[PDB]
Amino acid sequence: GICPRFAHVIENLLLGTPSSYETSLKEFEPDDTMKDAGMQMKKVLDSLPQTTRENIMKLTEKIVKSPLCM
Amino acid sequence: GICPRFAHVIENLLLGTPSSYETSLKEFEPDDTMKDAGMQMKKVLDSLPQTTRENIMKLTEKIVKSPLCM
Repeated sequence: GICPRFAHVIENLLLGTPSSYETSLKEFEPDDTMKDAGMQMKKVLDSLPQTTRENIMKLTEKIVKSPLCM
Repeated sequence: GICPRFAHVIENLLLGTPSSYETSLKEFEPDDTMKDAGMQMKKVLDSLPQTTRENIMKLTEKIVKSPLCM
């Protein structure tokens, strides 16, 4: 379906704090550039309403649990 | 590593047009709400510089190809 650590990453991206996202990322030993790019992503996603991020999470689960991703 | 269709989705999200992202999504038969949420995501990611999106893509590949996602 989906790499468990990756899912954690996405969960923290959409619904968690920059803090927890940050910890999540460090597992993968990103370089400073990739880490910076990822925080730029977080900052902008955080502009979206809560409801919107919940629906993106729900959307993400529907993709990863599709017959198409089996 | 990663569901091939999902990866396509992400690729189109970060580096493609709203158009191609849109086609990509439809595979998964998203409802109108999930589709709307996903387009709201696209619109905001599109605010980020090209370079930034390239690095997020590179970051994404590093995650999916980690020993941790084996």
